Amino acid sequence: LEDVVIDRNLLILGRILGEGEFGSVMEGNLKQEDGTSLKVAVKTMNSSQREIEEFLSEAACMKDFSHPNVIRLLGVCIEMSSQGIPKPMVILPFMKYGDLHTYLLYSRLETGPRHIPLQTLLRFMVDIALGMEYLSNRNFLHRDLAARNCMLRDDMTVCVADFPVKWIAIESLADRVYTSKSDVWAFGVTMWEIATRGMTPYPGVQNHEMYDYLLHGHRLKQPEDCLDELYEIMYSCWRTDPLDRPTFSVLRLQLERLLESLP
Ligand SMILES: CCCCNc1ncc(C(=O)NC2CCN(CCCF)CC2)c(N[C@H]2CC[C@H](O)CC2)n1
Repeated sequence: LEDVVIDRNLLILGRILGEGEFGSVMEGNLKQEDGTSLKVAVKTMNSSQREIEEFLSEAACMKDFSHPNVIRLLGVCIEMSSQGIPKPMVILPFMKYGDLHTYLLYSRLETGPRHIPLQTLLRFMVDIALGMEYLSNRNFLHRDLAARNCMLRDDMTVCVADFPVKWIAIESLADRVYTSKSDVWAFGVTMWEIATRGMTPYPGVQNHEMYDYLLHGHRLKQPEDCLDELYEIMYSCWRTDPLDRPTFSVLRLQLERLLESLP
């Protein structure tokens, strides 16, 4: 696990981009092998070796993945400054359009991007499935899929990243069992988020009420002018039993099929 480490001296920090988990997300430049520097994103933190490990364990696993619709890892870095304290860093690639959730809301404004049509909205769904199909076929659970954690690439392509009660599958709220079908649930609500153009899920119902809300058979409503075929797709990701839920490998094609049927 030494191919992924990059010397700190090859990196400079910039402005704070957002606030992520137990750390800060800032901008910076990374000197590459070929001279050129690159705009990147860095996740900075300590709780003994218990927050260091859980932070550098996503990195050690996420690292050797390859997919266009899954965010890639450019390197991890270790600061060790001032008081005799090591602090770690995760070089992530820069996205000049932020995450999909925020970009969805901006579309609603004049200064924001244009009214996003269905094909573009449906396209984003195809991208997330592709990446979620990838991590599925190689036995990785995301455990936190949401348009908040789906950045937008400059080619208007979506990628999955940042490895929330309204997004937990019903069985995972109880049996503490997160599986690849618990992801299928989350991808269904993320499909709702996108169709609404940024609405907080389950309006009216509150976070604690959610378990009883699901155990009685209440799922998300069909949004305004969301197609029938599209809602029955995201509804199918929600069936009470995990094994009756379709998979990422099937969701993608039905989505890819639906997009073609439009002008
Ligand atoms: C954390 C996993 C991905 C990290 N890569 C990454 N790249 C880019 C950004 C980013 O903010 N780009 C902004 C700057 C460009 N836009 C302004 C245009 C006009 F100036 C707005 C968005 C980013 N912000 C994270 C920060 C943590 C948050 O929780 C998710 C998003 N993160």
